[PDB]
Amino acid sequence: MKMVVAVIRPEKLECVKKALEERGFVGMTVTEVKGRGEQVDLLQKTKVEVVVSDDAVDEVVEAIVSSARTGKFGDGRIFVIPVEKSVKIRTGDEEVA
Amino acid sequence: MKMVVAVIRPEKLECVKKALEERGFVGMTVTEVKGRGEVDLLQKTKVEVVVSDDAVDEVVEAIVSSARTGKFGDGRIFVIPVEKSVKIRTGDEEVAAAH
Amino acid sequence: MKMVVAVIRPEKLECVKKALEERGFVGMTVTEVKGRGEDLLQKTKVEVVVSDDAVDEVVEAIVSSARTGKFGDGRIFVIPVEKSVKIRTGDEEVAAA
Ligand SMILES: Nc1ncnc2c1ncn2[C@@H]1O[C@H](COP(=O)(O)OP(=O)(O)OP(=O)(O)O)[C@@H](O)[C@H]1O
Ligand SMILES: Nc1ncnc2c1ncn2[C@@H]1O[C@H](COP(=O)(O)OP(=O)(O)OP(=O)(O)O)[C@@H](O)[C@H]1O
Ligand SMILES: Nc1ncnc2c1ncn2[C@@H]1O[C@H](COP(=O)(O)OP(=O)(O)OP(=O)(O)O)[C@@H](O)[C@H]1O
Repeated sequence: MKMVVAVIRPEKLECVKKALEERGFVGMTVTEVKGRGEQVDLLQKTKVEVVVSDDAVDEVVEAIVSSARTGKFGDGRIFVIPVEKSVKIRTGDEEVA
Repeated sequence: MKMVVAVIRPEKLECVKKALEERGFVGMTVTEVKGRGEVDLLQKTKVEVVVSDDAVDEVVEAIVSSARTGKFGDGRIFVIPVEKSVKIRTGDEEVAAAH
Repeated sequence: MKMVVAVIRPEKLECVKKALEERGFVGMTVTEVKGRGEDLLQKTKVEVVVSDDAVDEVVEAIVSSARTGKFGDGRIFVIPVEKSVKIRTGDEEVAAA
């Protein structure tokens, strides 16, 4: 399992949500953040976290890249982090790699 | 070490906080988030606790029991590896086994 | 690649920002959080994704600029990052082998 962490322009949230939903990726956690790159320096950004299985990573990344890009500086970054265990609170069932 | 990341109902924060504290897990970082899985995005609470490998199951069980309602939307817990843990005050760094 | 996650006192943000910028680490994501250690108080989360060899330099920069010597100075967590993608170009940064 992997956690796909994307930091995008706030106005692109709806595009990213739809591009994900269309491909069958309905689960997500969204956080309001601030940041800067090689560009008051800290500007408003949006963080989208999606936990998926290993094989779905490239599809999720391609969905975010296509829906979040503008071609201008400040489009954002996607970070892929390993997830060793995923637990459903309701049932107590644990998904392990 | 591992980072236990739990996304819970905002009203369950006090239960989770109290449950973790009882078991000796006092250190935690809390973030106000939004999410979906099944208005669109709904208000949720993210609780992050960095613990040693052997304490993971106990931390997960503490969160599961205190955050549960039996209804859909109870939340998820994600376990992430932590390679280095640094205490700012002393500069002391905690590193995982082997090498 | 690694993600350096620092949880600091909110008043130390400008120090940390400057200390990282001086060393060439301009890219960062900041989140307003709450927490406790050894009663949930306002804290600042700073995330910086860097290459493996730059980790120690980044950690030392944060430690020196964020410390006060008093309890509540915070923690730095180092998390592995398998892939880093630039949304604008679609270019992927991975560790060779
Ligand atoms: N190394 C990094 N670590 C953590 N967050 C980062 C990093 N680099 C960028 N970010 C985050 O992604 C957001 C967008 O950064 P972005 O790199 O796209 O800006 P940039 O200066 O215009 O460069 P470019 O589009 O050419 O890569 C930042 O505001 C910040 O929140
Ligand atoms: N795959 C995922 N990646 C990231 N965050 C997720 C994912 N799945 C769920 N979440 C987060 O967890 C919260 C709860 O998700 P969900 O709607 O599936 O309810 P649940 O309690 O996890 O599961 P269930 O519907 O089976 O009871 C969401 O609002 C979202 O913040
Ligand atoms: N184990 C942990 N897991 C997650 N976040 C933590 C953890 N420990 C501390 N934090 C975060 O770092 C912040 C600062 O904690 P800190 O450790 O500096 O306080 P303290 O424990 O009272 O003092 P000290 O570490 O010097 O004994 C907390 O408010 C919380 O947001």
